[PDB]
Amino acid sequence: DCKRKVYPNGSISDYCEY
Repeated sequence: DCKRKVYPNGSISDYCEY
């Protein structure tokens, strides 16, 4: 139950909060 966070730079972050 996680969702990749999209940044304004145009890249995605591979870190989800548990």
